Amino acid sequence: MDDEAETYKLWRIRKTIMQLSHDRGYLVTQDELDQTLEQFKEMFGDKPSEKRPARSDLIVLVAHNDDPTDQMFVFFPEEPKIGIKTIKTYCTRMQEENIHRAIVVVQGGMTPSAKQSLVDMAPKYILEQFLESELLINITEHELVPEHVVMTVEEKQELLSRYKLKENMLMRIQAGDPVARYFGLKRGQVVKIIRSSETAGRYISYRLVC
DNA sequence: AAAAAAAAAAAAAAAAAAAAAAAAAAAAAAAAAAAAAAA
Repeated sequence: MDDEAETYKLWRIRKTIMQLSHDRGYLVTQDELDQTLEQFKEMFGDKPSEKRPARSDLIVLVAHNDDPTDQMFVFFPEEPKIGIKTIKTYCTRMQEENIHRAIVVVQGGMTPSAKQSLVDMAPKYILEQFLESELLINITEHELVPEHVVMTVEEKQELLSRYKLKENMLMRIQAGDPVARYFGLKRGQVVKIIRSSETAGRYISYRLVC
């Protein structure tokens, strides 16, 4: 019962990770998005107890459409509580592969010293983290979550020039928001929210990531 | 007839329920530094 449930939750977490990577604009093929449970069992195995697949076997390397040298690692550590040793191992892998972006799918949580390592390591390499329970649901597919589109600096500048706005006068969204963590939004970006309206059909609002 | 002690009148004085945020204390795992055993 452990092997089948573990394979099912690993397949669901991998599907959510690949949908998250496709929503961020990274190069993801259609068969990876439409990968079934039986396809996952054929490709990676179905017995997670005897390392089929291993937790280090499910590492996901993905690249961006516009800039092919901007890539993401997705790590799947097997330890439930993550120390500084595995974080340092992943960081050394990031220097020796020259990649600035990675997401660590932790199981239980992280030590606060490792969180401080993520904080002060941040403006050279971005090292995000995600719980396993948070990645069992694609948040953007919920009926209460409208469409979120990340904007470039040109669209933000055009918005502030058109509406005569300053950046502090806009609405705000926290950096710890599940949608902002899903899209990987850093501080200063502006997210465009397109929602359905019952009086005008649809409505576009703008929020500043703080 | 002048001086002193006790009694009474006049004047100042002090004596209810709910809910959220912040502070605190025991605990508890983690991580860096110091001492000991062995090759």
